Formats: sequence, structure tokens, C-alpha cells
Amino acid sequence: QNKCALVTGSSRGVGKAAAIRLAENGYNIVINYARSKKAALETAEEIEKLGVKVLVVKANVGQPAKIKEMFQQIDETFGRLDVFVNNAASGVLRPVMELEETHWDWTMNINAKALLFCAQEAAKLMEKNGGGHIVSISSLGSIRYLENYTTVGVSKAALEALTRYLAVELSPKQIIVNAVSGGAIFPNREDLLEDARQNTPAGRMVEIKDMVDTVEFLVSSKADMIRGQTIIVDGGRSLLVLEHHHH
Amino acid sequence: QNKCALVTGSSRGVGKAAAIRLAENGYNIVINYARSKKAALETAEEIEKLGVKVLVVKANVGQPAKIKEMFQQIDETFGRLDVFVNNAASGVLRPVMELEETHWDWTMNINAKALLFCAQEAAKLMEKNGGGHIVSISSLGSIRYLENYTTVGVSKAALEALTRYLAVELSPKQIIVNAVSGGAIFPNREDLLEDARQNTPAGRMVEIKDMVDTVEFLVSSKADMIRGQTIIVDGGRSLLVLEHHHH
Amino acid sequence: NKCALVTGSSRGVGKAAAIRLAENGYNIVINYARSKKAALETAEEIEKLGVKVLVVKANVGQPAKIKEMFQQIDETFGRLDVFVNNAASGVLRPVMELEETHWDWTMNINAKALLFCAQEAAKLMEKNGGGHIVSISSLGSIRYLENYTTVGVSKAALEALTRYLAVELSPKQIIVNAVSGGAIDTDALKHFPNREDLLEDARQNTPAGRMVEIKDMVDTVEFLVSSKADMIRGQTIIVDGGRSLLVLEHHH
Amino acid sequence: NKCALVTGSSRGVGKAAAIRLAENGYNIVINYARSKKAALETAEEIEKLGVKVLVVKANVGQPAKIKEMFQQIDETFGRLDVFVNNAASGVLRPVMELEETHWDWTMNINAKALLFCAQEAAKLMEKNGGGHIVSISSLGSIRYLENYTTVGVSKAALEALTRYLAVELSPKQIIVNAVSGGAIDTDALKHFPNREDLLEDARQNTPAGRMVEIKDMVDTVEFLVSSKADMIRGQTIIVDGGRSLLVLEHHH
Repeated sequence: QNKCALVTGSSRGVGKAAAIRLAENGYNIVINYARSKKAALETAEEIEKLGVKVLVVKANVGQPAKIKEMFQQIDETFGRLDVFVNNAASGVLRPVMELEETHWDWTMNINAKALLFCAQEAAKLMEKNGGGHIVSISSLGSIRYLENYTTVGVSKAALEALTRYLAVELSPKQIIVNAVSGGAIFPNREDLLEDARQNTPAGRMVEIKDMVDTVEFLVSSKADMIRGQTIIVDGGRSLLVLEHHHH
Repeated sequence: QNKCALVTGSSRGVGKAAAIRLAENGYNIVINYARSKKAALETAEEIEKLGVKVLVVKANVGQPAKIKEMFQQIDETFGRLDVFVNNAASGVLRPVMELEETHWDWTMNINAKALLFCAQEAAKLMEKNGGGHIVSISSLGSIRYLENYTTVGVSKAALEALTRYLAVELSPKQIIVNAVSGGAIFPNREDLLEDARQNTPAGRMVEIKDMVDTVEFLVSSKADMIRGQTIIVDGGRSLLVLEHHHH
Repeated sequence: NKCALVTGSSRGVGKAAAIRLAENGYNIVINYARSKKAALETAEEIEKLGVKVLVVKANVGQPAKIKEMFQQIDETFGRLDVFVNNAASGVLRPVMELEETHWDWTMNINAKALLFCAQEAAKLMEKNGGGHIVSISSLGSIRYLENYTTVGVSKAALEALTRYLAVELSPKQIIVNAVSGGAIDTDALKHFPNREDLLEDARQNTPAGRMVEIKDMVDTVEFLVSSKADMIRGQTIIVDGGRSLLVLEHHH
Repeated sequence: NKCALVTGSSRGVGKAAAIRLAENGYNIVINYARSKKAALETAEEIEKLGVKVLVVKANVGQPAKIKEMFQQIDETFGRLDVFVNNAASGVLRPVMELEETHWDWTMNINAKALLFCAQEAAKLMEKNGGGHIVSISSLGSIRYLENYTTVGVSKAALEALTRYLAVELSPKQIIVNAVSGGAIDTDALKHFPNREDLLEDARQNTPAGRMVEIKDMVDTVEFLVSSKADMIRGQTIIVDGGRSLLVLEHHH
């Protein structure tokens, strides 16, 4: 019977919408959450009400043996994995390491490493059932806290370089690797949103479903020949420095 | 009633499949051909047998006033253009300029210029009906002849740079610009194909429909937030130098 | 004598670039954001090298003040031959309210500042047959200080703006390149009480012999502005000992 | 004395790079594909500079012969400090039959050759504490000659292979960069009966003062291998006066 999809950081936000969409396409879903059993089980229930089996597993970026154990559970629950959505667009916070204080590159390095570690672990299981697909997604939401707590997101360059690297490592195992970078958009909640609305060309505010569509495309059998590509989905917001200058 | 799509180089190969797919999605189609009225009108007839109106117009890369005239015809036939498939993956040949003999960059320069000239002309018409979409496609098929006759294709770098440039110029007119580069694959016909088959990982030979899918994705309303992106569709063939080395 | 402007040049990489260019025989414009004395000290050290020097105050997000500084260079030296467009200074700027929502907005404001300065410089350089612009950038110390952020730009944004400038300005005989060389992560240039414990942490995580220093970013800037580099256009060089891809090397 | 290998060095850019490195005090290995005499003449000119020289014959698509050349360098000089991995020589190679089907296959064979040489060089450099590798490339004269093609690689392929090498070899103290500088389009280096009419055509289509020459690619190679560039890793520099984006400048 059904194919299996793991989505990390999927008790809410983009992870949830991605796991929902995939449940609607008939995958059995693995929901992964870092603290917040509540949202996670709510989300599992929703999923379950479409037919489709669900498994809920807890683990966060800073937990290597818990991550391996999570894949060991997937194997014992479903015995296969087809689609892995390696989500660093979740806005989940992780403690700042002293290192990172010295340079932004160290954050990117730690976060790219986490993306790579997860994708490789996933690959050991996928290659039992003849491979499958990995799509890494990422957004650099905010910097609310820095007292510990920074993003798990990577920049587009690090994402590009990491996903080019994975496609060459994993194409020989029948794992199709791509990525999507962008990310949609505390107090003043409304005021920060109106600030962001007036600074964006009309009609060009990215939403969660926009990132979800692309992942869905990449994971359908209409994209099996796209390898190691990183697609920016953001309505052009990362190059707005050029539109305004070029007029 | 219907939306309108122009596909250049569409009397055969990838152009044809792209114009077919779009006819199946309910666009009125403009077929453009360079010499070979036969294939073109055959192709128009096929199109017409799906409902959907067709217009056949002749013009080639080396003909500026004929190209403008072609858009002046579209305007007088349909009075609007929504989707433009700026096709440099057609394998149509153009005469070599003496310039090009001196360096590959001059070929790329001439061909990128042609892509840009067409896209800008198209943009003047599209902006009458509130914009639309442009997808530039390209492949560097062979070098059969060089006695005149070279490709109209561009490299991925020139395609990237040209499509980044167009998205910033045209996003302010509601024209969504992206690109796809790759291209599927005379005597020994069979032997060159078996050579290409044994040198490609099994299951990873790109076909025309693979480029057609991506264009179709980019042109659906599921991609309106993808701007100025160039997607490589080739099963990883352009980075096979790395798979073989990295083992 | 030729003339060189270097923004954020009272301290750090901009200081060291102004010294190297003064050593090559340019008159120098020192731009400072914050402390007069540092800028006055640097001005005096470069004067000891036998070039004239001009100190002007201006910070990003002061477009009127920026415009006047270039009017001052024209008033004082009447020319501009090299512009080191410095976003690698570690200077902090006030956070704009939108930019709380997404990293992209910070990158957009920072890139727009580099663009605007280079364009202002270019109007001036027109009058003496053009020159060289090099934008340099580091995303160093995104430490903490609610309401303060980096003026730095990321590689991708630096690359795209440098491509753009070179295409816009080569026709005006202005050679445009950039150094992202993520910049100097070493360096007592970093005001953390633990200053020392952090350097040794940076040192213990980076392969031996591979810690970039200010002088490496400066050596590239100097090569880009020497006669030996005139056919390089619109390039962005990362100078960081591979730090930004250490992840791939760990992986292998 | 240190030692430098430059492939395709009998003529053109490889010749000029061997001369510059001999002028900096390296012993030189001249590799030639085709003509003994050119290589013998170049060897004699570099000898006049007071360094020792070794001439070895080898062409791409001869992997056994390539391996032996590095064994010869070890036999003659016992070390290797700088490898100029030259795909900008304009040397032609026999077309493989698959590569008729798509440009990508030519780029794959050309990139694989650069990779294989640099890896062979690296085994040797291990024994003297590593060194510098710079790959250079030009897609010049893709003229005509049924059954013959360029050994050159495109920017994107050069960039991806250089990224790869730097990640693989930095851990071995081998600094890897590349110059694509699309190379020299000028140049009596180009054997067309109309030689002259073609240069003036190249000249009339490129902005004034913006025609790259061999010495510009050589100046970058020399900067990349000097002490001043050790923190630059895995970078690919285009040196072409903007030629590869002239399309954007026309457009504007």
C-alpha cells in the first residue's frame, strides 16, 4: 500500500502545510516536532482524517542520536521512506553557540551541517526502498533573541552549495535532491506586517502555499529530471535592491 | 474568451510539444516557424483539432522588422498575449558571423541578445492586457556545420544573467520571467544515440516532455512567486564530471 | 596626486585599506561614522606618509550628508580615482521596523546603501575620466544590541549588485569589483567582554593556518585597484580561507 | 628552488605563464602536446633566465602518459609547488562520438581532464607540503576542423570543478583557484587565413580599451600564486573586460 513522507518541523507553519498537501496526495506522514506535543498531535489528527496513517516523533537539530532513533522508528513503523522534506523554514529556535557570535558564517555552517546530517540519515533508509526525493527548504525569518536562539535557516548560497553537493552524492542511489529558499512573513504584529506590505510591490507577497506548491511540483513525477537545483520563491523580494535602483 | 500563447520555433521539437501542451490547457496558440511551412501548417492543424484558435507566422532570429511585424499580427489577430515561450532550444540554425569565429563568447552574446530582443518586444504587447509570463528555454544541441550555421542556444550562465535582468525590468509591468536550460537528445543517428545511452546513468536521460512539464509548471498560477529563476532540467548531465570524479 | 575615498576608515579594514593606498601615493579621504578621535588619529598617521588627507563625517541612512561629502572631496581635491565602498566595517546602524520580519529586508537596505554610494561616487569620477570602485563586505559581529544591525551584505547580494554596477559603469571607464572575503573573524576588532575566549573558540574551529586577517582582504583590494587588474569587471572574490564552505569540508 | 608545471606551455598563455613564473625564480616544467621545436625554443628562453627547465610531452586523453610526466617531475626535481592547469591553450583534441549529441558532453570530457590532472598533481604536491593549483580556461577558437574540438571549459563547469577541488584539497594545504577570463580573443594566436580581418572585427565590436590580452590572464594567475592570495580558496575569476556580459551592456 501507501508511500511514506517525513516532514521536519511540521506541527505548524510551512512544515504543517507541506505535510497536509502530501497527505492529500496520499502519502503516510511522519510529523516531527521540537517541544509542543499539543500542536503536533492536533496536527496528526487532522492528517489522520484524510485516510493516511500518521506517526509523531519528537526531535530537534541539536540531537544526533534522537534523529537516528527517529529514522529507526520510521523503519519500524512503515519500513520505507519516499519523500523527505528537510525543513529549515520552520522558524524553530536553537541555542546560540559561542562560536557564532564571531561571524555569521559560523551560524550558516552549523545550520548547513544540520541540513546535511538529516538528509544523509534519511538517505540510508530511502535506499532500502529504491530511493526517493529530498527537498530542503529554508527561510531566514527573524533574529528576535540572540541570547541563544537563532534561526535554523541557511542562506541561499549555503543552500545552493549543500544541495548541489547532495545531488551528486545521492543521484547514484536514486534519490532526487532539490531545494527551495524564501519564506513567508510578538508585539506590533500588525504594524510590522503593514510595514512589510507597503514596502512590497502589490501582488508580490509570498505566502506559505507558494513554497508548498513548488515542493509539491518537485516531488511529483513531473520533475524527476530536475537535479540539485535551488529555487527561490519570494516574489523577487531578495532582488528588490535592484528593481528600486534600476527603477 | 481565451488566453493567448506565442511559442517560437514551434513547428517541431520542443516548441511543438510546448505549444501542444499549452493548447491542451486552453490557450489560443501562435505558431512561429523559420523556413518549413509544411511542418508548421501540419502542426497548426493538430492544434486546431482541440478547439483553440491558431495563427502561423514566419520569422527567424536574424529579422528584427519581421519580428515586430509578427507581434503586430498577434495584436491584430487576438489583441493580447499572456504566455510567451522564448524558445532557443529549437535547434534552428543561423548563419555564423565572422565575429564568432574569434571566441565562443561572441556566439553567446549574439544569441543572448536575440532572446532579450524577443522578450522585450513581447513585453510591449503583454503590458496592454495586464502582463503575463515569459519563459526562455535553451539547449546547446550540436555544432554540425559551422560554415554558417551555429546554434541559437545560450549557455546556462548567459541564460541566468539574461533572465535575472528581465525579471527586474519587467516585474514592474506584471510580467513573470523565468527560464529552463537543458535540451533532449544526420547519419550514425542510432550509433550516436547508443553512445549517449551508455554514457548516461540509467533512468536519467532527459526527454522533451521533461522540459515541457517545467515550463507548464512555471506558467500555471502555481508559480507566480518564482521570479528570475533559471532551472536546469537534464537529469544532472551537466554535472556528471563531478559524479564520476567524486565516485 | 590621485585621490581615494574609503568609508568607515577610522578603524579596522577601512583604516588598513586607507594606509595601503596612502602607501601607494594616493591622497586619502577618511570617512567616519562615530568617533572623531580615531579618525583624527588615522588622519595623522597617514599624513606622516606624505599625502594629504581629508576627514569627513557621514553614515549610511544620511543621503544628504553623503551627497555633501562627495561635494567636499570635489571642493578639497577636485577628483576621485578609487572608492573603497566599505560595508565590512562592523559599524552598527539603527534597525528599520520592517526588517524585523525577514533577513531579506536587511540585505535589501544594506545593498541599497552600497548601490547609492557607488552611484554618487561615480558622478564625481566622471569628471576625471572614471576610476575604480571596490565594494567590500563582512557579515561579522551580528552580535546583539536591540535596535542595531550590521551594514554588511551577503555574498549573493554583493555579487548581484556588483554585476549590476559593472554593467552600468564600465561604459564610463569605472572598473567595479567586490571582496566579500567574509572578512576578519579573528581580530580584537570585536567588543565582547569575553573577546579572548571567543578568538580561541574561532581558532579551535577553523583549520590551522586558515584564519583570515584584515591584511588578506586589503591585499585583494590593492590587487583589484593596481594596474594589473583592469580587465576584471563585475567580479566578487570571497577571501576567507574557505570558511564559508567548511560545512562541505566537514562532510567531505 | 621551487618548481612549477604549466601544461600547454610551448606557446600562448601557458608560455607566457611559464615565463612569468621563471621570472619569479621557479624551475619550470614545459608540457607540450604537438610541436617539439616550440617547446625547445621556450625551454631555451626560460633557461636564459637562470632556472632549470624540463620538457615533457603529453596530451589530454593520454592518462598513462600524464601519470608518467608527474613521475618525471619527481625524478628530475623531486617536488611540485605550482600547477597551472591549462585549458586555455587553444590545443585541439579528437572529438569523441557521443559529444556530437550535446555541448554538455564536451564540457564533461574537458572538465574531467582538468580534474584528473589536478588530482595527479596533488599526489605529488603532498610530498613537499602541498602548493597552488590554478586552472585556466578559454573557449577561444571553436573554429572548424571536423573531428576536432576545444579542450576548454565553460565558466559554470570551471566554477563547479574548482569549488570541488578546493574542498577536497585545502585540507592538504593545496590552494585551488581558477581563471576563466574567457581568455585572449585578440592575438595572432589564431590560424585563420583572414587572421587580420578577424582581429579588426573583434576590435570593432568591443568597447575601446577593453580588449583582454594574454598578460591580463597571466597577471591574475601570478597574483593567485603569490604570497598575497593564500586566503582565497575555490574562487573562479573571469578576466575578459566584461566581454561575456556585453549583451547586458548593449541592452543597458
